[PDB]
Amino acid sequence: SPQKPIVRVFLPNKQRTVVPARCGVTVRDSLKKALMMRGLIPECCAVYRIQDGEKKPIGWDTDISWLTGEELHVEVLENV
Repeated sequence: SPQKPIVRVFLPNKQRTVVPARCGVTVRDSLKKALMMRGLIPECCAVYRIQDGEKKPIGWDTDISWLTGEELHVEVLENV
């Protein structure tokens, strides 16, 4: 059976996407599709992985297979 794990991200405005945890792909490329298919852009966003009530800001050049199957968050770089 084709076993391909996914990653549960949360896009701006309480959106959510799951993208296959590509080993050899940055969260940039992976979530790029996620945002780009949603009319959004990763450039004005950041990735986090929430542990025990704690936010771990991830790099877009970080590989998404690191965060395989974890719930990540994509928040808007909007200083308001």
